[PDB]
Amino acid sequence: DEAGITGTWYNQLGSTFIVTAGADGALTGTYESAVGNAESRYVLTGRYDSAPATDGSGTALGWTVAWKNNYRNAHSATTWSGQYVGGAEARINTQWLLTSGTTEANAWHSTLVGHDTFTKVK
Amino acid sequence: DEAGITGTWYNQLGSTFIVTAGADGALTGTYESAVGNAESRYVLTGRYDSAPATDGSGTALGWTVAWKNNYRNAHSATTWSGQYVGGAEARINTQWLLTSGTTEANAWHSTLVGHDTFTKVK
Amino acid sequence: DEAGITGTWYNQLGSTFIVTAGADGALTGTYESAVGNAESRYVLTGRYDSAPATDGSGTALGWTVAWKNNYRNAHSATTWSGQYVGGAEARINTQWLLTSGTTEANAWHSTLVGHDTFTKVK
Amino acid sequence: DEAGITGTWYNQLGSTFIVTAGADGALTGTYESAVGNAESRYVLTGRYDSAPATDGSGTALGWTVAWKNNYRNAHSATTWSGQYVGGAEARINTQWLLTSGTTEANAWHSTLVGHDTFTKVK
Ligand SMILES: [Rh+]
Ligand SMILES: [Rh+]
Ligand SMILES: [Rh+]
Ligand SMILES: [Rh+]
Repeated sequence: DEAGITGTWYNQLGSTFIVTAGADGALTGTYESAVGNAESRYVLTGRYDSAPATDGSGTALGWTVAWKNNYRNAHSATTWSGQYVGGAEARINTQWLLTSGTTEANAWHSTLVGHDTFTKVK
Repeated sequence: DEAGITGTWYNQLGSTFIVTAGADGALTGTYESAVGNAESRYVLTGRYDSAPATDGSGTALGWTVAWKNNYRNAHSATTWSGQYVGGAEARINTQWLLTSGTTEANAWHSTLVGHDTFTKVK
Repeated sequence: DEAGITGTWYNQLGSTFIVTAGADGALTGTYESAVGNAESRYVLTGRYDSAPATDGSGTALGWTVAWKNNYRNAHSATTWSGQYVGGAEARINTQWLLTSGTTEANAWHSTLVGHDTFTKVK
Repeated sequence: DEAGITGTWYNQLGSTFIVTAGADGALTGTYESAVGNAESRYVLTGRYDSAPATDGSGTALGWTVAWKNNYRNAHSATTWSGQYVGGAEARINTQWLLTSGTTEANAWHSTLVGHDTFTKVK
């Protein structure tokens, strides 16, 4: 699914996910969030299953963004975990965990969870 | 926290997380799971905040493993999202999302969630 | 939002959520899942904020179903946590955690996570 | 596990979970959080598997607290999903989702996730 995954994706928030899928299972690229303490692109890296089943199942993958770049630092990191579904209207359906650096006393409050769906159009 | 993070970590399941933290915010290394459809090491990649706050807060980070290697393929990927806490007994406290590739009809059933704590000893 | 919440809702899977919102903040009713090890209705109980903000924010709520009834027992329980959004096309947007009873050795594998959106029509 | 579950539990934060397990699978009681926008007891309700497997597996359960009482309203609700494990040192191991009522524009930011372990002593 190297061809399928590689390219520019957009989620329901208007965020922009630009990713290259390597033959070796690597995901590399940049993320631009439309919301939160973020601006411009952030480096991302991740992994996908480069030899998925051939039974109609999606392709498992994930990636991470640490929310620091040359412009801003939000002292947090999000990971997206999901699968790529090919075909007519390709999608990457994910759930994500956003952890902010906290003191021990506030750690119970450290992690947001949500879900993003990415498509090739937006 | 480049020095702090880099090295060998172990979680409560006996899994082994071997990671190098780069000056540029990169996480690279290998993961060996003690449970599940897995054996030997898998490539991981991720990101950490390379300029965290100086107020006692932890350092945000995350990484991804796609569960394919030269031995096995589980058609799944886990992402860990959490923070590194330095000091006397350093810890990386995470929550994780494990997504398996599924058909659309089974997608509701695609994602496990849990939490792992990593320490420098085990 | 007692009036708004009370009634029959349906999610994207075709499941049926029948709920009564009490003046005291109680949620009571029945759930019928369209997927998984389930058939017919299961008792649910839960809670909602009976005095929400008046600033356009949604109404926080949650409920639990244990997957045992007179027909089947799946030895599991799901909790939905989310908010009710009123207006033209009312919605209850949730994320859920489905925990299966496991042995200690399999506990890492005990919990599924996902998201369901409920509307008054389907 | 009616006998096992019923009683007073405490988590790692010092919160107090007081619960009665009914023969019909009901959970009823009160929760007192040691952290966050909360004070004194809040009503809880939930469900547990009243006929669990007899193979060493834990007992699935869940409950909800809406964070409104006679003293405070935080416009939020937490659901705990997990399992009760009996024996020498009984535990209820959970993961939780805390949803705050938000505007649509802030909904991506609505839900915290974490994990609490409850024991009979603290
Ligand atoms: Rh969705
Ligand atoms: Rh923990
Ligand atoms: Rh959605
Ligand atoms: Rh734990």
